[PDB]
Order: sequence, then structure tokens, then C-alpha cells
Amino acid sequence: HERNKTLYWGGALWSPPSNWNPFTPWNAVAGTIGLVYEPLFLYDPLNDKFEPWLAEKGEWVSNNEYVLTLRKGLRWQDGVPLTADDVVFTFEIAKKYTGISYSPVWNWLGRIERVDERTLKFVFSDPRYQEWKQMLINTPIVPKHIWENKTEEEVLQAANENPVGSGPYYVESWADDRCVFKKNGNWWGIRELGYDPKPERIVELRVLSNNVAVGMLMKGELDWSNFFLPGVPVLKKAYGIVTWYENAPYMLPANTAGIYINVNKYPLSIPEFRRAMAYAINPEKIVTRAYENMVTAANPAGILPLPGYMKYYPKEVVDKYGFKYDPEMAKKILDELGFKDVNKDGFREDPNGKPFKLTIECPYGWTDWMVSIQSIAEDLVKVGINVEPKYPDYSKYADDLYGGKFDLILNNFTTGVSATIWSYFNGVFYPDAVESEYSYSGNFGKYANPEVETLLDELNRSNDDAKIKEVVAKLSEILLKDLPFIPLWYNGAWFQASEAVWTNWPTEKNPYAVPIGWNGWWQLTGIKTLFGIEAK
Ligand SMILES: [Cl-]
Ligand code: NA
Repeated sequence: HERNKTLYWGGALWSPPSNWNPFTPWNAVAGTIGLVYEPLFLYDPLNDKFEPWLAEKGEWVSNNEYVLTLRKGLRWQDGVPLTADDVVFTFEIAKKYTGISYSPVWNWLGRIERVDERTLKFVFSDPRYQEWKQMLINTPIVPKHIWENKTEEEVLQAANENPVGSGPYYVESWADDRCVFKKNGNWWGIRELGYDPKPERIVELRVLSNNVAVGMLMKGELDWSNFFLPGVPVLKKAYGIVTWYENAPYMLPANTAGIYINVNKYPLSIPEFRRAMAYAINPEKIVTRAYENMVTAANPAGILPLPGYMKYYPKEVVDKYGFKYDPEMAKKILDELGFKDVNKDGFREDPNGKPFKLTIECPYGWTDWMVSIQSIAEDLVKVGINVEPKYPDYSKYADDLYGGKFDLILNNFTTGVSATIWSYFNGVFYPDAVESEYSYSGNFGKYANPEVETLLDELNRSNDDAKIKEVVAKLSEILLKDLPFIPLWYNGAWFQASEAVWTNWPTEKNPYAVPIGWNGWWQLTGIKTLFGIEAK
């Protein structure tokens, strides 16, 4: 592999490459969706615009009808035409096979009509405009001719080695420590979009230690890093490394990191106690100690600071109902609630005099989160709440998170950048969590509020900015008053690059793509990174 034609990339491969199944992207090699399999649209979160990808055009032609026109001349990597039949298949297979992740689409999509050879009309029983935006960017189109013979379990359990997609790269080889993608010189995007991927190969590397990753970046052996790497601010200063911003906070935001609270456990069940905890926490201590100013603290509502979300920011609500670091306020609230240190041991007991302690947890070995929860636990101890950090192995953390068996838990899985603010509120408030044993979609502390469910549905079912702004204000007001989740900071969209070989990376001063190749991000313009870089 000629060095100046090969891009070495790390930050998303954490186990030996073994799965490339577009139906299970959470288990697939990162890039499966983006490099190999493609969506109808991209969403540009920097400019708050959709970009027709496989689709030439898509629009709502009535309240419950969405007309999609596919581009002409699309082909699968095996030379078979990609047509509207493959799109129909991609949706209808999930009607048949309910174990497919997006099978619930059929609860609100009624039918798909064939308008002409490349045009489909989606006829909705319940037009969920916000949720539809997420379908448009996150559902990969798959080839009927490859998947149509399979049973449900064959579909869901397939490793899908040598995946046949439509995208700009295919898998050439793999090993325990890498997946090698090779440029598809026939990619339809070259002729149809005028986009030409620059690397002939992309080598996706698994790197076992942060010392090796940072060392490789310094030596120009790793071109593109989506790893969290401590010390980047000093290394930039001393040695030179590309980041999105020249100064703090260095990185774009990826999601809202915060504390989910078990609202069904006394005294966490008292909304004012939750508010006291929020006043007690100093997010700037996390920004400095855990992240060396590579993140920013969140606004109290936790709304990501990107244009598609901020055009709905409820400033008057936040001004009135927000919180901030103020330990004296925290103590005042606790005193009013009757949580006083009667045993004289430095910890407040409950108003009946009964001692209690709480845990806060994050996964073992996730060092930045460990520092962060240690910092949180200290701040809470400082206002007399007995909190101890715990660091369960990942599988126990995940059982605690999804099962709801925690007191306080640090998480950011459902609050990522997306094509709609609805996904943030849904990830914080996910009403069905209250009724299921396990929730994977948010509201892990199982907060129940009928007004929230009504409002989230009104948000989903609106396509009107004025109404959306109103709904977002009411949702934010409830989040701030009841705090089942306490937003703390925006975790970074970690990006560093070496210019040893490749240059012209996207940055704040040349912001032509979001340079993140984690799963979910190719469709947020990560793919466009590959059209702009150039080899020295
Ligand atoms: Cl549903
Ligand atoms: Na006490």
C-alpha cells in the first residue's frame, strides 16, 4: 500500500473486525454505514441542511405524503442496478421481520406506492416529521438481490463478510487489528455527484493504548484520529497537530453528557433534591481536570450548540428556571427539604434522621468519565450528600443503565448530534422506559410524566418552526424543573490529524465536513472528509 495513497484512521475499532451487517450497525465495523452502505440523505449539522445522497429529491407533498425521487444510474458494487425496488425492499423487509431495528416504522407508515420507475410515495398513518428525518439519514439501503432469500435470523445473525454495498469503498481485507477499505472506482457518486474519494485505501486500525495512538499521530503513522487523547492542547502548542478549533475548546461537540437519576428511589424521587444536586456540581472542574478544556460546559437545558437546535433555544425559560453552580443554593434547598446532619458525621440524613448514601457510576477504564464522576462525587460530598463513585465493568454498567438499577449514572448514548432536536428530548425523556424492564433508548431512570409524552408527540408531529419553538420551551421548562437528567457538558467529537501525508483537513477555518468516522457520523457529513483531503 503506497503510503501517499493510503489513509490510516483510528478511533472506532475496539474489537477484532468480524461483522459488516447493515441491519446491526451497532456491532458492525465502523464505516459499514457510510463507506459501504449508504442512506437516502446526509444531514449537515454545521449548516442545518439536508443533502440528497442516493435520493435526488424528497419532500412532503401533503400532510401525510412524502415523495422520494431516487437519482438515476445508481449501482451496487457487484454491478447490479440499485433501484427504487431496493428502497421498497429495505422498508418492507422490516414489516415482515419485526426483529429489525426500524420495524416500528410500520406503526406510523401506512404503505409505499410506486409512482414511476424511480419515484416512491410514502403514505403515512401518523406523520412523525421529526422521526422521519432520522429515518432518512440513518436507514441504509440494502440490495434485494442479496438479502431477499434469507430468514429473519439469517438476516440478523449474518456476519456479512465481503459486504456488497453501493458506497465509495469496499472491504479488501481484514485482520484482528484492522479493516482495509479499497476505493470503488465505479462509485456512482463520482459521475452523479462530482465527488471523488481521494485515498485509494482506508486502513481502519485498532489501537490498544492511548500512548500508542498519540505516538503514532506524532510520528505521522496515524493520519486521522477520532480517539480521545489526553494532552492534545499541549501537544498542539509544542509539536503541531490538526484539530477543528485552533484554541479551546479544540473539538466540535458530539453529545450531551449528564447524570441520569433513578427517580423511583428515595430521596432521588424529590425533584427539589435533584435540583440541589444540580446546583452543587461545578462543571468547570470537569472541563479542566478531566478534559483539559477540550469540552465546554452545557447550558442548563443540555441543548447542543448547533444551528438546527439553537434556532429553538428557549432563552426566557432557561433564564427563569435554569440552574448553575452555586453550592450555597444547594445547601439552602437541602435545609428547606429537612436533610440535615443530625448524627454530626458530616453527611446529611433524611428528614426522619435516617442515613443514606448514593452511588454514581461509569464504566471501568473509561478514565475521563472516572475523573468526571470523582469530581461530581466530591462536589456532592461538599454539600453533605454521601456519594461514592463506582466503576463497574462495562457489562455491569450496561445492565445497570438499561435495567434502571442505579442511583446516579453518567451517560451520553442517546443525546448525540442528529437531524432533529426531538431525538435529544426523546433520549432524555423516552416514555416507554417506564413500562419496560430494559430501556435502550433513554430515560434510563424511568421518569414518568404524561405532559412530557404529550409534548414529545406534538414535537414529533410538527413541521412548523413556530410550534416547534413553543413545544421545545415547554419541554425544557419541565426538564429544568424536574431534572430526571442533569446536563453537564458536551462530550467532544474527538478529532485530531497529522499532516505528515494528508493535508487540507476540515477545520473551523475550512469547515467543509465533520471529520468523524464513528458509526452514525458518516451520514452527518463525515463522508465528505474524504473528498477534500489531499496527499502531499
Ligand atoms: Cl412506534
Ligand atoms: Na450526619
